[PDB]
Amino acid sequence: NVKKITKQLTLSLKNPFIYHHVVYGQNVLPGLAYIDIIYQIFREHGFSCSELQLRNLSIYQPLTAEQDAVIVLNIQCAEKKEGQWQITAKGIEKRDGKEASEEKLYMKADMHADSPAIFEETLDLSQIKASAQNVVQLDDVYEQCRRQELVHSEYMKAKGCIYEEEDGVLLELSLGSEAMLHAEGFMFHPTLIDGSGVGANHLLTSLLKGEQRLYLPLFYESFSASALLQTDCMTRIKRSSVRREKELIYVTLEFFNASGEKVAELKNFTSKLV
Repeated sequence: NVKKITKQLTLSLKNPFIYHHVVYGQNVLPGLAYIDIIYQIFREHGFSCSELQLRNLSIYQPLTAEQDAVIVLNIQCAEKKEGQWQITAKGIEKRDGKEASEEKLYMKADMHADSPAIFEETLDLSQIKASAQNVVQLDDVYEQCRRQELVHSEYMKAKGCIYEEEDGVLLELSLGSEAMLHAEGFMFHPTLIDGSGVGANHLLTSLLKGEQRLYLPLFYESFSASALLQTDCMTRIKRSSVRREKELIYVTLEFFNASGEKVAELKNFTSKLV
């Protein structure tokens, strides 16, 4: 029924992800929020998350807003071949200040309607905790972010802790009380997904060789999901998936429900040094 889907978003400091996510003092839509954005759009046209695979998402620049400026973000999904959409998100900044500015490319991606997303992997969660060598509370990791001038507050700060071992990390993530109140309308909650990125970056620390400049999202190879991630998740990051190559870091995020079943994966989440 759809060949061309468009959605216009008005992004400003009224948006709680932008207001509560500050990078080198600028309010920024977390790049990991695009997953929710895109899956909302297809859902509105009848697609279940399990029908789709998001592929080759690229971020061209951060989506930033200051003061009262509004970014009017036009998302077009165009069905190039059957079950294959090219997505582009381009925005114009409206203010006063000075009125509408020139159109900028923020993100592009592909969405494939082929293939149902199914996962067989399960985990014995308690076991994994019991075998943990150290537990890091997540507030302490957000403490470190703030020292590197990345500041999540309130709605944007996940709750939980990181279970560390030689082989990887397990992130026990849930919404804070303010975001929890509104979790029901999300598909892949940006706080859960961003928090998982923050956990990944904590496992990358040794490979970072003391570097303090932030790494922002650049590229996602794929995202696939058999169920929504709304209130909580268990995220595993395997050391074998994480690497640094000069200016670029790579990780693979595996999402599990509270019962331990694998329900999503972000493969080769790539970020780039600022």
